[PDB]
Amino acid sequence: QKIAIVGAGLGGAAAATLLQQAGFDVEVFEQAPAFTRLGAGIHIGPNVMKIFRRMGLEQKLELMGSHPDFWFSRDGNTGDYLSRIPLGEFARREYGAAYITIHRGDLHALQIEAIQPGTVHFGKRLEKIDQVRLDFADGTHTVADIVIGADGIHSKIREELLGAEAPYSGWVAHRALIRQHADVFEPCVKWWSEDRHMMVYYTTGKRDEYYFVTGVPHVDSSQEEMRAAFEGYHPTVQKLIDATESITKWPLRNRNPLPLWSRGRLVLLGDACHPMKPHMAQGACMAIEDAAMLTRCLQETGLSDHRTAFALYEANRKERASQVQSVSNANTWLYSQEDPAWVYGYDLYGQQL
Ligand SMILES: Cc1cc2nc3c(=O)[nH]c(=O)nc-3n(C[C@H](O)[C@H](O)[C@H](O)COP(=O)(O)OP(=O)(O)OC[C@H]3O[C@@H](n4cnc5c(N)ncnc54)[C@H](O)[C@@H]3O)c2cc1C
Repeated sequence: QKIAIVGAGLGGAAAATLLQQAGFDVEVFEQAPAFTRLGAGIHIGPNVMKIFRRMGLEQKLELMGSHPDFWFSRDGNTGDYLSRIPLGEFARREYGAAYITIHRGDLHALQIEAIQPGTVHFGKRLEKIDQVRLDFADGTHTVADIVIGADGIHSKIREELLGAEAPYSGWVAHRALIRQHADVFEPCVKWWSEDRHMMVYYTTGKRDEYYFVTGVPHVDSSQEEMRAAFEGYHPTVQKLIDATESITKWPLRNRNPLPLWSRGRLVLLGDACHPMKPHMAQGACMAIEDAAMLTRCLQETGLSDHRTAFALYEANRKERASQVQSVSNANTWLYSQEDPAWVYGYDLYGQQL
């Protein structure tokens, strides 16, 4: 009995690792010709560190990541503190694991290196879908008993199931890494204004590398673009823009379709399953939660009963996914002094299936 995973992103690589460690036969097929360490940071909450704990990766991630004492929300124009969300040791004791911000590329490499060698295949772009046959752009094919669609917002699995999907992006994310101003650079801060924001944090425990990602109404960017976009923001933000060397700009969708969890022998996770706006910045975390829950369900039913496994998987994920959807719709996440326990203290492995 064979599982094929389409996409070796954070969601698909986590599923591969968890499913192989559960003793299942798994191969992963990734379209990219090569592996790239994304030059970006990422947030990993305690709820997902407990999943990395099951993989055996939690201790390594703690050594690599920055452990902010607080998440600060600050008014972009005034620098007023809108929220001082306690993390650090409090997070460790209250939620049962660390909150970290980490180099996304190095996390991603570590995650793929946890997969069994010789089971991850690059340059395998899925072009078409008892059993499931997968046809790849390079002319080869493979077969499996179930297929996991972890192929992101442009999922081919989703497209094969539902058709073409209607076509637009009126906002972007600027991303930059910064490597004199350390006294005013807090380890995890979100600067807000009425229609845009900048999220800033360190990528490592060394704190020698400081990352920002924005969301702004709207390839290589430039400092002139950043300055106009953030005209009026606090001196700290201007110093960040001034300290950049290279800035890139990424398009964000104005809308997303409704969740698709499974159909027949095909099951979906992460952005392929429940794409949504990155307001909360928990999408990768939700992808890894999907992988962990899906693994728990296939562990209950075995692969011979994939229909029950897929039903249990949707049943045990749809409410939490829907909560994240509605909070991210409000676009209020940590804007005020709120209790984040429902996200960070969530106990994925204690949930009765
Ligand atoms: C600005 C922005 C900031 C964010 N910040 C955070 C954060 O701080 N913390 C967090 O948890 N989340 C964050 N997210 C969300 C997160 O990036 C995504 O939710 C996450 O990447 C989804 O993971 P995934 O595995 O489902 O899909 P992806 O990461 O998109 O991976 C999909 C993989 O499948 C491959 N693939 C695609 N199509 C095919 C095909 N036909 N055939 C074969 N392979 C294919 C792809 O090349 C890719 O490698 C952010 C998102 C945005 C836009």
